[PDB]
Amino acid sequence: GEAGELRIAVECHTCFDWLMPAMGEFRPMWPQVELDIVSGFQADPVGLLLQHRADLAIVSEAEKQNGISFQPLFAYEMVGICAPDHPLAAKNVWTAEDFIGETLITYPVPDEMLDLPKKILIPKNINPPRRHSELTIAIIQLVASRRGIAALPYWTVMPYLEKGYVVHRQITADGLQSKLYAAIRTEDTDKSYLNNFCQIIRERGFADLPGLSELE
Amino acid sequence: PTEGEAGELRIAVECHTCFDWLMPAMGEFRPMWPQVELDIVSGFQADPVGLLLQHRADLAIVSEAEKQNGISFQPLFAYEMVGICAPDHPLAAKNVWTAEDFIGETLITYPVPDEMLDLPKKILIPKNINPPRRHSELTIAIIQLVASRRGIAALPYWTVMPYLEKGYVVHRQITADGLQSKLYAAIRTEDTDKSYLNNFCQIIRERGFADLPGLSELEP
Repeated sequence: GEAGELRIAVECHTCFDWLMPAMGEFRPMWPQVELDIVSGFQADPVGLLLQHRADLAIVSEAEKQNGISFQPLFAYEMVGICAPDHPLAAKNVWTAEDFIGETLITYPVPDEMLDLPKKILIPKNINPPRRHSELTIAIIQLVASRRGIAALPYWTVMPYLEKGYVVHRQITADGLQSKLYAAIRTEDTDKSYLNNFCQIIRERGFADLPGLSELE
Repeated sequence: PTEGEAGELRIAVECHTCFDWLMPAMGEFRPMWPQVELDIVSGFQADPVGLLLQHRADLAIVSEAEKQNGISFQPLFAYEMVGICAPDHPLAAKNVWTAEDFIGETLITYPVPDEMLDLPKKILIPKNINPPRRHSELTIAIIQLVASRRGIAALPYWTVMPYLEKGYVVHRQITADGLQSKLYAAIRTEDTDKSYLNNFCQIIRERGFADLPGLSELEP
């Protein structure tokens, strides 16, 4: 691996759906860049960049920090999912208070990593009963079986609406939007391969995922 | 007037690849049995047969049909466990991988104990081979790590098949005799009369045999 390395730090589960084929396209284009995944810490991946433990990080915030540079990837809606005969299917928009009684199905990661609890529930002092799964396919089947509700990107939810497993609803009057960024060290802003990996993620996402919007 | 047949189908499963065929099997069963409450009982990282005895689950997906009292086994299907490496990797030169070929290499597996893994349990552990390990909850991440020469892995042939087409990995035979996984659906012996439990197993079989290549009938 003459060129060097691209150690990707990612703690976001849905990210893998577009990140894994992005790596698959990058690899033949840059065969001398050693690829790696630095995952499973359940903490902010920006720290790993500062610690030289990772070369690029997939992040939900472009929180200004010294020594690190942010590159916008894309934004998307976080939709609420319930079974078609669940009482919440009657509401077009789900308020924070609509989550009170319901079991929430999420990835086994802390609330700080989850957009819905962090941006909507925690500030409103709402902590609903939780159910966890490492797999999206298991989350959908649990939701469909009325074993709880979940918040997932619209693009992820899409194939399952067609199969009639779940219905999707707007989370909050303002909606719930996730913003995705690629973080690198400021000293690495000139590496073509790092910049080209981000353009691969963007071209692939915008062509494969519905409901994506440009990030300023 | 009746509404249909009521009941509970709490599925106990600790196997990761299983979810690929088990989740759409639930999706087909659901409209057929809308009165049967479905659930997934997982995470424990232990034998799901215990949960049946404890009335904590109604059906368990298992890799062995260990004759146990108060429990009945139903064969689902068998398949080959193939070794995967990057096309560049030195191991691509060998058609068959012996237990000794794993000695130096980093092994990429699901984050679970060796008891739940067919390759370590049936091949490595008995030969006293414990290679360096790398873990991932996701198959898609295992394949990308293997393709980037971060290690090697053992996965069902049916799971590996879409990735061979994309050129990410190459597949090789594990051992001269090969490595076969055997899948069973375990239920309580009292519940052998419940139609939906039996029908869920026939759904898993019809779906698997029509969607997964390289499956073989299991007996008895």
